[PDB]
Amino acid sequence: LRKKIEEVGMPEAVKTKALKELDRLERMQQGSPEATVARTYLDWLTEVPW
Amino acid sequence: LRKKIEEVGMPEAVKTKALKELDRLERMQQGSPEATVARTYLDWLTEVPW
Repeated sequence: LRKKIEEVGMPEAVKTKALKELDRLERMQQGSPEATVARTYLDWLTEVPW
Repeated sequence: LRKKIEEVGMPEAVKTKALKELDRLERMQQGSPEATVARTYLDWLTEVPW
Protein backbone atom coordinates (compact mmCIF):
# COMPACT_ATOMS: atom_id res chain seq x y z
CA LEU A 1 0.00 0.00 0.00
CA ARG A 2 2.92 2.39 0.47
CA LYS A 3 3.74 1.60 -3.13
CA LYS A 4 0.11 2.31 -4.02
CA ILE A 5 -0.29 5.54 -2.08
CA GLU A 6 2.72 7.65 -3.12
CA GLU A 7 1.55 7.77 -6.76
CA VAL A 8 -0.09 10.49 -8.85
CA GLY A 9 -2.96 12.56 -7.48
CA MET A 10 -3.74 12.94 -3.77
CA PRO A 11 -3.39 16.16 -1.72
CA GLU A 12 -1.31 16.48 1.44
CA ALA A 13 -3.92 16.22 4.20
CA VAL A 14 -4.73 13.00 2.34
CA LYS A 15 -1.05 12.12 2.86
CA THR A 16 -1.25 12.84 6.60
CA LYS A 17 -4.27 10.54 6.71
CA ALA A 18 -2.34 8.12 4.48
CA LEU A 19 0.54 7.71 6.93
CA LYS A 20 -1.91 6.42 9.55
CA GLU A 21 -1.58 2.67 8.97
CA LEU A 22 2.20 2.26 9.08
CA ASP A 23 1.87 1.85 12.86
CA ARG A 24 -1.49 0.06 12.58
CA LEU A 25 0.62 -3.01 11.84
CA GLU A 26 -0.56 -6.17 13.61
CA ARG A 27 -4.24 -6.57 14.30
CA MET A 28 -5.48 -8.09 11.02
CA GLN A 29 -3.55 -11.35 10.67
CA GLN A 30 -5.05 -12.28 14.05
CA GLY A 31 -8.44 -10.72 14.61
CA SER A 32 -9.70 -8.14 14.80
CA PRO A 33 -13.35 -6.92 14.59
CA GLU A 34 -12.09 -3.52 13.31
CA ALA A 35 -8.88 -4.43 11.48
CA THR A 36 -9.98 -4.70 7.85
CA VAL A 37 -11.74 -1.34 8.22
CA ALA A 38 -8.36 0.45 8.03
CA ARG A 39 -7.14 -1.81 5.20
CA THR A 40 -10.38 -1.03 3.34
CA TYR A 41 -10.10 2.64 4.43
CA LEU A 42 -6.82 3.21 2.65
CA ASP A 43 -8.11 1.08 -0.23
CA TRP A 44 -10.93 3.64 -0.50
CA LEU A 45 -8.36 6.42 -0.08
CA THR A 46 -6.25 5.28 -3.02
CA GLU A 47 -9.29 4.12 -5.01
CA VAL A 48 -11.12 7.43 -5.59
CA PRO A 49 -9.98 9.41 -8.66
CA TRP A 50 -7.63 12.37 -8.49
CA LEU B 1 -12.29 -27.96 4.86
CA ARG B 2 -9.25 -27.32 2.65
CA LYS B 3 -10.45 -30.03 0.27
CA LYS B 4 -14.08 -28.92 0.25
CA ILE B 5 -13.11 -25.28 -0.35
CA GLU B 6 -10.97 -26.44 -3.26
CA GLU B 7 -13.55 -28.68 -4.97
CA VAL B 8 -16.93 -26.95 -5.03
CA GLY B 9 -17.22 -23.61 -6.82
CA MET B 10 -16.11 -20.94 -6.34
CA PRO B 11 -15.55 -17.44 -7.69
CA GLU B 12 -11.91 -16.59 -7.18
CA ALA B 13 -12.33 -13.58 -4.90
CA VAL B 14 -14.57 -15.76 -2.74
CA LYS B 15 -11.95 -18.51 -2.70
CA THR B 16 -9.24 -16.07 -1.60
CA LYS B 17 -11.65 -14.69 1.03
CA ALA B 18 -12.22 -18.20 2.38
CA LEU B 19 -8.58 -19.25 2.34
CA LYS B 20 -7.47 -16.10 4.14
CA GLU B 21 -9.80 -17.07 6.99
CA LEU B 22 -9.14 -20.81 7.02
CA ASP B 23 -5.54 -20.18 8.02
CA ARG B 24 -6.56 -17.58 10.60
CA LEU B 25 -8.27 -20.13 12.85
CA GLU B 26 -5.21 -21.22 14.74
CA ARG B 27 -6.95 -20.52 18.06
CA MET B 28 -8.95 -23.72 18.62
CA GLN B 29 -9.41 -26.27 21.47
CA GLN B 30 -12.08 -25.23 24.04
CA GLY B 31 -12.51 -21.76 22.63
CA SER B 32 -12.35 -19.15 21.52
CA PRO B 33 -15.73 -17.51 20.98
CA GLU B 34 -14.04 -16.28 17.78
CA ALA B 35 -13.11 -19.76 16.52
CA THR B 36 -16.72 -20.95 16.55
CA VAL B 37 -17.78 -17.89 14.57
CA ALA B 38 -15.29 -18.48 11.77
CA ARG B 39 -15.83 -22.23 11.65
CA THR B 40 -19.57 -21.94 11.11
CA TYR B 41 -18.93 -19.15 8.62
CA LEU B 42 -16.76 -21.53 6.61
CA ASP B 43 -19.38 -24.25 7.07
CA TRP B 44 -22.06 -22.00 5.61
CA LEU B 45 -19.72 -20.91 2.86
CA THR B 46 -19.04 -24.45 1.57
CA GLU B 47 -22.64 -25.69 1.60
CA VAL B 48 -24.36 -22.98 -0.43
CA PRO B 49 -24.35 -24.15 -4.07
CA TRP B 50 -21.79 -22.50 -6.34
